[PDB]
Amino acid sequence: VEDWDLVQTLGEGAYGEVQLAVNRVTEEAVAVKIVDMKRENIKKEICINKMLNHENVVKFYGHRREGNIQYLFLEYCSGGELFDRIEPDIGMPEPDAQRFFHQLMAGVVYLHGIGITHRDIKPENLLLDERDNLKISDFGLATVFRYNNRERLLNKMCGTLPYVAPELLKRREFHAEPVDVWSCGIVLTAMLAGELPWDQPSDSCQEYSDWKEKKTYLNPWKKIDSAPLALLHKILVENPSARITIPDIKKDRWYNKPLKK
Ligand SMILES: Cc1n[nH]c(-c2nc3cc(C(C)C)ccc3[nH]2)c1C(=O)NC1CCN(C)CC1
Repeated sequence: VEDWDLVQTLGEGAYGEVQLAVNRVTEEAVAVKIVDMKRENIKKEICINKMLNHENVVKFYGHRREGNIQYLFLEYCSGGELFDRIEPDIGMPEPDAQRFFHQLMAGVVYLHGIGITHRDIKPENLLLDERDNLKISDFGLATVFRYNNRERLLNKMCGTLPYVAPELLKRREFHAEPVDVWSCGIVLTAMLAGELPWDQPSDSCQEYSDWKEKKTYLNPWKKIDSAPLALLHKILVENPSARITIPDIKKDRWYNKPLKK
């Protein structure tokens, strides 16, 4: 009634590889993430996962260790990665991007309300269930940034360069929440344009300098309608203190635009 055949490999998490596992008896499907502690940073992932319960967060069912092998038992999302819904050079229909973005923000508000920062928000880590509902996955790089109501600044560089905020390259210490916001902005750009705007947010990238100089007649920006673009102007702001926060994202005109049946 509860041993699982590992039916196929789904890919790799930040730590370990994920398999689709099917219950021989009940036919129930879960994802099993398999982490070779040999061939602590994983302990934290398990710890963080036990705090989480939200409809836009990949459910954690339990863990079992067998030798040097940690298994984490996670919600299977049969829709796969948001990454695979993004057409290269094209993006996806604006109403689809909006609903995904709304679902992203719900999950991120949730994390940040319990004091957790994800730190590697990108389409490969955003999963779709059978109803195309988005779930945030993979807490391998996640960390506590608020505890007993006191914030701590982050100092370690974590994340994926095209998605990372510029302060994380430029400051010894920085606030966790505007990092996650920025990376949500790069995801929205990807969804609406089917391309990433720069290799990293450095003045050393021409495309990044072009964005700061507001050359929005260039790609990817010219593919994006004026209303979402105006949101991206407020998310992709280099100084993290002047960057829009989630409460204000939720007030944004595109965010609230009716689009989708
Ligand atoms: C925890 C989880 N639940 N469901 C899926 C999943 N369901 C999936 C369903 C499919 C379908 C299209 C067969 C494909 C991948 C899927 N992943 C995963 C998972 O971690 N996938 C990782 C995410 C990172 N990637 C870098 C590698 C893969």
